Amino acid sequence: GSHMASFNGVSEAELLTKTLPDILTFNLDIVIIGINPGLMAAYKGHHYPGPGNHFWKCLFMSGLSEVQLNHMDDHTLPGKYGIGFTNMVERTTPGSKDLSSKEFREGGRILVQKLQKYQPRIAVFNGKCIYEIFSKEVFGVKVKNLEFGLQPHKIPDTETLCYVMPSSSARCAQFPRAQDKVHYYIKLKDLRDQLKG
DNA sequence: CAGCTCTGTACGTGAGCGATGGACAGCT
DNA sequence: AGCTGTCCATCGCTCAGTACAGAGCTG
Repeated sequence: GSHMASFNGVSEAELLTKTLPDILTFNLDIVIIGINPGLMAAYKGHHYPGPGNHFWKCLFMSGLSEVQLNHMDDHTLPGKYGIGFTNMVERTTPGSKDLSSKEFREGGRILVQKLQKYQPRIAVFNGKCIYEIFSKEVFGVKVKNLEFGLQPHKIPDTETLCYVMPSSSARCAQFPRAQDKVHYYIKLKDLRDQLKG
C-alpha cells in the first residue's frame, strides 16, 4: 500500500502548486542542487524529507554531519556546516520523469546565475540527469560516458567546481541503498577538506 | 555501415501503508 | 468459561533515477 496518509488530508493538486525556497548565502563550501522538489518536500517546506530519501543518512554516514540530521535542520546547514540548497527546476512533481527539456534548460539558466552570484566552493549536482543537461547548456559539452565525481569544468567566471553524485532518491535501483552512495559523499568531504587547506 | 539521438522499459532496497488476526484483559 | 473489543505484530504490498536496447535519423 501507498503512503498518501503521510500527506495528512492535503491533496496532490495542492502540493503541485507549492515550491521549496532556496537556502543560499555567500561563502558556502557546498551547494546541493536537487532536481526539483518532490511531493513530501513541497508538503514540508524542507529539503529531502522523503523517509526513504538517502540524503540525510549519507550526510551522517560520510561524516559531513557529526550526528544524524533530518529535513528540519536544513536552515542550520549554512552556518554550522557551510552547506546550502537549491534545485535545478522550481516546479513540484512526483518524479523527475514529469519534467520537460525546456523546464530543465530554463532551470539551468537560472541556476548558473545563482551560482555566479553566491559562488560556493563546490556546486554539487544531486543527480546525473541534471548535470547531463547543465553541461550541454553551460559548457556546450556532451561526453558519451559522463562519470560521477569531480567534473573538468568550473562555473563560468568563477572558481566554483562541479561535482556529480547519484541522486539521493531511493527510486534509483543502481545504487539501491544509502551505503551504495556514501562513497561519493566521502569523496565530496575529502574534496572540501583539500580546498579548505 | 557507423555513430548519434530519442523513447520506452526494467531494475534493488527499505520505509511505511491498510488488512489481518493473535494475544489478552475486562466483564458477564 | 464465553463473549467481545482494543492493541499491536506481522504480512503483503506500494513506491521514492539510471542504464541501456533498439528504433529512427543522418553523415
